[PDB]
Amino acid sequence: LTHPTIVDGWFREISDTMWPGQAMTLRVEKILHHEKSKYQDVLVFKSTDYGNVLVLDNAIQVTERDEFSYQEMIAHLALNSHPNPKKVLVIGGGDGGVLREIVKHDSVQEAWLCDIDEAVIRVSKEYLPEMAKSYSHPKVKTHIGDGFQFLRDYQNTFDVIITDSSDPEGPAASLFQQSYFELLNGALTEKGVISTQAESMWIHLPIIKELKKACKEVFPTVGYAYTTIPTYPTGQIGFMVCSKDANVDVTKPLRSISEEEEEAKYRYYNKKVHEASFVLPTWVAKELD
Amino acid sequence: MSELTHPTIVDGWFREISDTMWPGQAMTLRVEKILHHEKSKYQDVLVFKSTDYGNVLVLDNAIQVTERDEFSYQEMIAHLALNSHPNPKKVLVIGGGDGGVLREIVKHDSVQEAWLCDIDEAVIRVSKEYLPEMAKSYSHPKVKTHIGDGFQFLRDYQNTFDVIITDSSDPEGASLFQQSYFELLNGALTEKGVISTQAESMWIHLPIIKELKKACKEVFPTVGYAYTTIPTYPTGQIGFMVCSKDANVDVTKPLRSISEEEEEAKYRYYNKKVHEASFVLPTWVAKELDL
Repeated sequence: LTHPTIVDGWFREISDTMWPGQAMTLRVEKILHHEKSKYQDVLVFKSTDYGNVLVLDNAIQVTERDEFSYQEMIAHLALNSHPNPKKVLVIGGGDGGVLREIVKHDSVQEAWLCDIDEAVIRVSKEYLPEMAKSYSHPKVKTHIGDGFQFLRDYQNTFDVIITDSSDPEGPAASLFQQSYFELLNGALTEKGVISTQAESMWIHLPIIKELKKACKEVFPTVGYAYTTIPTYPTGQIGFMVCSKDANVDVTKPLRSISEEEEEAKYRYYNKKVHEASFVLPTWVAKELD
Repeated sequence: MSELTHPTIVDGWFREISDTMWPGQAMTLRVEKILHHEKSKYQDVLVFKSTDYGNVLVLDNAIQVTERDEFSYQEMIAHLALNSHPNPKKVLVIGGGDGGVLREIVKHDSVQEAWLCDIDEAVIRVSKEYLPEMAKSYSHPKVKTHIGDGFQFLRDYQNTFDVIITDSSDPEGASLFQQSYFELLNGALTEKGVISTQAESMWIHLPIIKELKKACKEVFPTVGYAYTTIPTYPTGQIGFMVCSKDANVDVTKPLRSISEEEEEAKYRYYNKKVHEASFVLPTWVAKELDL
């Protein structure tokens, strides 16, 4: 097989808008799958050093080697900021990774996925088995469809909502951030928590500042956290973590487990990392104050 | 060929490649113009203007600094060490040819002398021309430079330095970070002396970090591993060993600090909270480094 992103045995992800003037490249052992779904270009290749790689519309989504950092941080930052999460939703979690993290929490009764593209779920089951094993968990429920319409049908339903979806970055996304957070707010229960993929503070601090402002218009409790991902450009990405409960501090874990069971359950997240992930470099902290 | 050319730059992009040290991945930077290329007695020296990260210094095909993001490394390697000493007056940097670490060192009032020892005059000369916001430190009155190999320098200055920072063009790397290198540093330090050394990224070289930590613990009673994020380095980060000869200091929490207002005036990455956070490691790393 061939793919435009793969030349002379190396995958390259480039974006003049997302990451101006820098790229990430990964050595390709073999292309495993390429299809055009009803929604997007779907590429899977086996990399030589990071396991299988899922690429959607030419942007890396996960590699098997380092996916756990993102999945764990976006999920457990939010779940451990709710006193007793019973119904949880991930929007855009087709690869199964966030669902895998959700069902680690015993209190959870239902782990919902809302994703638009069945093709992503199908290829993740075949090529990302350590992520998509979550689909065999009894608590997992999958809705195929538009996330925005699901949220209207399920007002005051979810204790935690996780948006596992690239932060749109144009002037259109900028103006509609607040509208999207208000949509999430309506689907949350009274102390509901959200975590949303944001941006890397090294390259898009102005977008993060905008996201923080939009979040504060909707939620009384707003924080920005980040995690490191060696295959993502700049090497990290951030998350907005917000709660409808004015009384919670999302920057210190409301709930935690013993260090022994953290070591059995998590490879990146723990109660100390939870706090450290909101500790930002001086120039970022000052700009977001 | 009237235009400058370099094997690391293909079709207008610099590629950060090493089949040995980060196999199968390469960060790349778009090049505006190649500015300088020479071969010194010791290494290949390349400078280019990137389109989005300013000027870039590359040594033996490995990126060293870009003007846009160099402050993360320089601040963290310097201030993690300096703020772990109660009153550092004489400081040494080994291999800090770009001048960035010196620039951070001289921000501390207590420092009276900031020595640099580098083998390669070429790096200093090129840095003064192409990295002005780093090499401005060379004109600071506290700064003294010695051109030469750091072993003979350290052997000649025992019980002399309160802090020694090792900033080589690669984390060794010429991986002379055996226990004997740390013993040599131990002797050049004063009785509560502190070292910081470039280590490895925990995403790709955790077994080397564990070995480095064991070797440091053979020499120093107080040893910690911290990291910082660098958007143009492989994996986007690198770690540091921070050690003290004083068993009664905790390097993982800042012994000394300045007010938050002064921090915002002087530092762009480091601060007293980041100091503590930089030793908080992801679970798989922390578990392995406590083993």
